[PDB]
Amino acid sequence: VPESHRKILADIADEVLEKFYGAGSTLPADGSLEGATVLDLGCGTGRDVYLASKLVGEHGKVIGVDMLDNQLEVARKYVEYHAEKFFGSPSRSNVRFLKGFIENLATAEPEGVPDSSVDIVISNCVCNLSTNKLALFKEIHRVLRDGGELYFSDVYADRRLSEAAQQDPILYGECLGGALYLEDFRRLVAEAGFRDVRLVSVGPVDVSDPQLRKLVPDVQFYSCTFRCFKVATLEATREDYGQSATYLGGIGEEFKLDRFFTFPREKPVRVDRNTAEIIRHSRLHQWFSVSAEQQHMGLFKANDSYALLHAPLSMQVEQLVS
Ligand SMILES: [Ca+2]
Repeated sequence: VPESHRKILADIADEVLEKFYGAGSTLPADGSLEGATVLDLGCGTGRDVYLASKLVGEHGKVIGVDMLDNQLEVARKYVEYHAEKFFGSPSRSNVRFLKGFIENLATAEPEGVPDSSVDIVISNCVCNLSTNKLALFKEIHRVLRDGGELYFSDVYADRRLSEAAQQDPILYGECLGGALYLEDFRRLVAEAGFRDVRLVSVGPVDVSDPQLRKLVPDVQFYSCTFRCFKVATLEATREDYGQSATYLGGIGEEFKLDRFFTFPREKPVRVDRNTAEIIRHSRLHQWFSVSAEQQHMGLFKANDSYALLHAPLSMQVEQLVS
């Protein structure tokens, strides 16, 4: 748990924490959250929604969605609690909890999530149980506004699982069975509209049980945090138009966009046009200066890991580990 969060977690109602299923949805840098609308897919008892509530402040909004009666009944009955503790009155809540399938957010209950309404969509380990991954990615792209982002963690594999592994119940329930090969992930998400997938962090996932392991003998699984911006001008490739971006301060000593780009306070960093556009069209614009497009110079090479920046996801994931 990030230090900045511990105090806020100490304030969240014990019953929310005690009954929360799963690991926490990781959040972008806290400062970047101010005033954002954030949606948590598979929100459970609301741990992450309530943490976001505080961080987005009273101008922001937070939405939780889940299909477990159950955990939502608990989420819903602590809204006032948390408005008082964060904003001084039972009546100033900026959260709501919706009941529904995450693959169809338009029909969730009491109200749907409309088109182009969310700045950040977060989730941890919801995809590999999903019934249609494409439909989930398309629904995310729908609810995001331009410049918004899916900032999420899930389990992926370094190769395509066999049919026998995809059918196994214990593998399925551990979010391994339904894991995509990273490259299949990248095509699928692009088919949904996300043309540029940025690696934030990766951890190994191990199958130690030798019976399970025999179904997936040499497969390497990873827990990957990716960020996928919805920005109309992104291309499939990472092109140099001569630009530089400069982090102006305000949300930390330095801003780490992904594993290739870190921006120190007031130091110009050369960027590809995709990165320049993400910065310009997302909420991040508020803390950056981005220089104007020159003439095209070819593929972007002005990064000390440029070869990896252009390589398949597999290769990026495997080296950030090694
Ligand atoms: Ca969750």
